[PDB]
Amino acid sequence: LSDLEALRKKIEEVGMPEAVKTKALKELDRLERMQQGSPEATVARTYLDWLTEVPWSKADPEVLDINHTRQVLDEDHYGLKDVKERILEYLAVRQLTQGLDVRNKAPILVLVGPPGVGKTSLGRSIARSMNRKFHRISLGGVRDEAEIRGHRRTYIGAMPGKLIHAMKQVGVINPVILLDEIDKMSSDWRGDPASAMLEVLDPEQNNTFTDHYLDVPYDLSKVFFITTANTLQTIPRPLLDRMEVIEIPGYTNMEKQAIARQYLWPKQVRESGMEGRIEVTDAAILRVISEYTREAGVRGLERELGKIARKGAKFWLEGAWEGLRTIDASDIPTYLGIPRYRPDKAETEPQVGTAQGLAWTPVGGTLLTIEVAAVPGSGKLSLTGQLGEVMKESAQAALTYLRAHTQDYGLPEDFYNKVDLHVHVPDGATPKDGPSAGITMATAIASALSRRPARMDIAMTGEVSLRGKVMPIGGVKEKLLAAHQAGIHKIVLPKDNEAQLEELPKEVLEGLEIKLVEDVGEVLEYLLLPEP
Amino acid sequence: LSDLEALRKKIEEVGMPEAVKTKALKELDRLERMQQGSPEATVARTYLDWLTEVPWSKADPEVLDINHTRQVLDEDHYGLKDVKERILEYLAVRQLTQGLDVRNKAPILVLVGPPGVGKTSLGRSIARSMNRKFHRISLGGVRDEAEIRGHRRTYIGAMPGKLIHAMKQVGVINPVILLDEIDKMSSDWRGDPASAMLEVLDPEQNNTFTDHYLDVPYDLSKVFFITTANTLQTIPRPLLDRMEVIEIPGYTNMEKQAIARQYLWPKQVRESGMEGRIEVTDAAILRVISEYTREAGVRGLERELGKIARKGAKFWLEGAWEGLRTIDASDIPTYLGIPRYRPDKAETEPQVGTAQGLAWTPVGGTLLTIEVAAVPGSGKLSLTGQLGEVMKESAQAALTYLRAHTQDYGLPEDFYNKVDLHVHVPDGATPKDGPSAGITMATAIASALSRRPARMDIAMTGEVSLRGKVMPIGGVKEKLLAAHQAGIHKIVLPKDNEAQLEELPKEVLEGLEIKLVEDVGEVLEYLLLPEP
Ligand SMILES: Nc1ncnc2c1ncn2[C@@H]1O[C@H](COP(=O)(O)OP(=O)(O)O)[C@@H](O)[C@H]1O
Repeated sequence: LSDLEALRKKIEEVGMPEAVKTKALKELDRLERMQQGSPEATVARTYLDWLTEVPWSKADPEVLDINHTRQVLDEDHYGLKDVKERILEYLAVRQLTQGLDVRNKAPILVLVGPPGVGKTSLGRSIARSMNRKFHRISLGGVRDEAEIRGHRRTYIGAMPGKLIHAMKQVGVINPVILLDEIDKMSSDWRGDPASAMLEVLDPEQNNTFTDHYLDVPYDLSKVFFITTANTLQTIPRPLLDRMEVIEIPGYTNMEKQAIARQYLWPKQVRESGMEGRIEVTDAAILRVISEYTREAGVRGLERELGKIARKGAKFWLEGAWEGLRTIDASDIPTYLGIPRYRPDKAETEPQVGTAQGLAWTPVGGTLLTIEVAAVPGSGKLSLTGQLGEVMKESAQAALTYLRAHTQDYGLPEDFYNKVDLHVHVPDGATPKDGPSAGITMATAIASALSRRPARMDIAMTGEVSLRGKVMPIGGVKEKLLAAHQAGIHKIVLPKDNEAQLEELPKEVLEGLEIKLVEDVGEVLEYLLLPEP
Repeated sequence: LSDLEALRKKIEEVGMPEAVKTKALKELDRLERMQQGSPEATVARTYLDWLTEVPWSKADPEVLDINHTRQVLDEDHYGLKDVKERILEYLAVRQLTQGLDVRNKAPILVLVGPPGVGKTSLGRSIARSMNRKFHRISLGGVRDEAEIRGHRRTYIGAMPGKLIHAMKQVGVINPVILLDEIDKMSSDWRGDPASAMLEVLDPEQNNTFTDHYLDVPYDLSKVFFITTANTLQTIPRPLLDRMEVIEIPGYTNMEKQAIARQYLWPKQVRESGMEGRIEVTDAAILRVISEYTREAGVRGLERELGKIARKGAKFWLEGAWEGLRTIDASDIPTYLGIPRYRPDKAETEPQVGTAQGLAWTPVGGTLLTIEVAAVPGSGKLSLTGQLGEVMKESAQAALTYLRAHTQDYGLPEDFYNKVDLHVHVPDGATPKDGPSAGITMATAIASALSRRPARMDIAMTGEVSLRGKVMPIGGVKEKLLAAHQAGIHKIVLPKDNEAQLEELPKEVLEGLEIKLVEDVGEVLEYLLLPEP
């Protein structure tokens, strides 16, 4: 058949390394036989063709100016203005490398947070600065060690791997390969998939990687590696090491507006066809964020502005009555549709014994509207919502703290023998480890016992102390972003976290009011309209 | 067939016993047809890889010296002088035996200690001592009995256990193999992999060690073993015999400075790419240690010093401003984050109703900030923290002591019928079982009932009696080190442990000022000094 001759002519001209030349000889030996009566060799032909187009002795060196590299990364989907410094930190590390040559010998980089952020655009900016050919292969669709490796040409089911797929359509021997959804691979075949992942991620062992489908070494040392994380608590332990975690949660109103004005909306109208006949203002984006998408990231905003751009394209195609289409938070029902959420979510007829608190999930922050039913009984505790045991410990701690004050809060003679508690949480299984809303449901119980109207729009995070203290907590930036996105402008935090606030985005501080407390007494006094 | 030729020679020059030569020749016939002719060809090739690439009859020169190893322990590490002596004991015992004498009933080392306290480093120092190759193999994350061994050698697609590949890595029969994290071995399969590790970790049976993948009982008699274990409680009893425990608790603050100055700081400086143009004062080292790390050892220190090196890569890369830049304690947050830990615990401003306990949690030493409350009720004790009932017993013992000693603490003569005690313990459970914090709870309850603040700068440990007589407690060194790593240098100890003040090195008693007590009266005299 002409296939053998074509493959021989494709192999015999490309300059190839000796071991890979011998592997090409092996594959050419396989394809000696018929390629039409047995399709088990056609996939070998596809693998060879992907291997033929692998670049060799041709690479794009990075720009040696770290300052110019930062200048190029300044267009990485706007980043966060506080996460880019660690990226360019690793880049500067890559400017005084070990042995004065291109090699990692260290954790490379990672993006942790909600999937809606611009994970791919930042890697594209990295490639643009470094001049290498960007490419990505998603590992979320890979659940077995058979799509980064293969299945040797001796039985049916030898589909090509994703590694050579990235190696195929690339012009540089050292590309940047992005691996999204790294926290969903389980054990299905050939043991733990993370073992091969850590074998690849090694800067010295990647060159010594022999797949299930390959029998010779393959050059991967200089190839830059990059991954993306969604939930840090699900990634396998052999993947938590040799990995510099860069916390990149969602964006504020101002960050999202800048992304839309610089990266999102022009690209969306690129995807929708024509340009110069639509316009999106800051007020429209703010209203959409505050009324249509409360999640974290811009992918939902990507879809929304894509819908708006497609609509405007249809309006222009059906008749150009206006030079450009503008949205000013008044004609948005035609552009997008009926609103789904409620602006100012705290404006839900504030009841007597309910409080609101932050609970930053890795997919997006939420407000915990925990209600406490202080029915007059003889002392009971009904804890619903599937809440963790630490949440119950925090609840009992709040109970005894409220016990510590008899008549200060206008409480009755007793409630341990007179009040039955039925505490409900919108989702008790809080992904945030430890007590995330202990002070919140403490305030809820106090309101249910004092029986006075409570303040809304103040979302909280932290825990209580039996003598009236609050301890500092980690991940305050993510919860502050959750409050900013969820229409919350007042946040109560412990004093001890304030020293950590000098490394936060200025837009978060501008958009939020922070009133610090040291004791549960203050946070209880400032959340009920009357002190008693 | 070139592959068949290569496999045939690989059989030839490698010297296996004729019992294995029989298997080699019995697998020779399985390669009488090409790869696609039968999948048995691929599994035969894989088995030949697992057999004739694993070394046979090859041994590195064993070193049999015993003060040279003292130098090596001093060359690489700053010096333990407690663990080092016991390693000398084991090595000397191995030296006087292990010739032609079948006396190998000796236990295999287990280096029980928190993560990053000098175990793998100690392992590689030991390996260099006898000129043996080191291959860490982390067993953490293994729950399958057949992950240690192989599987059926009847189909292609399966790999042997960790041992076969791990010793395939080395080219000699006798490398040091540091088994790791043996405590997290769970049984999520048929039986417990504890026996699958006992068959290899005992010299009398692993000399004929058998795995599923291989059909020959391999000889592991000559292979040194050494096992890391963050926990001793969860080590299986079948794997607890023939075990000698070499405790390695955490380091000390001045030892931390010394290890940073001697090896850690130069290590990370050459790691980043810097070669002697950065100066770091000891004050900056201590600031890093006591403000940015609370883990026992150097792992956190390794990360922080890597951060220092990378920010130095910043501030020397863009120009050689200075020949030797000096970092004091003032500019350490210019290179790092905000100080996330306090300098010293003396600034705690003693709180009314809390006591500072001591324990050795197998992830690293830590305080037990046990807190309690005094609500006016009818008299009832409530444990909170999901600890054992033994802590409730200790609390009741302390309550009885106060009842018998009410004249000494100003309480009303009858409080057992008026106060309800909520003993909130922060952690879920403590490893150092029993009333290992009995005097801590005595202090906490005494402070709560009397409303007298307790000094939150003195870390303590010791049991109590129902009449009140503190008792000896095991692991006094553990409690002292846990107190030291909390920035605490004043410790209350039971006077019956006065014998446990000389066996400890002077490398631990630097700033710790032990104030021994024999009765609860003295330990409550040290703390409940203020009376507002
Ligand atoms: N004397 C020492 N004390 C503490 N750490 C040391 C010492 N010497 C070297 N180290 C470093 O500590 C690191 C941690 O190793 P080790 O604690 O032995 O293993 P693990 O981190 O698994 O407990 C090693 O990489 C080593 O470079």
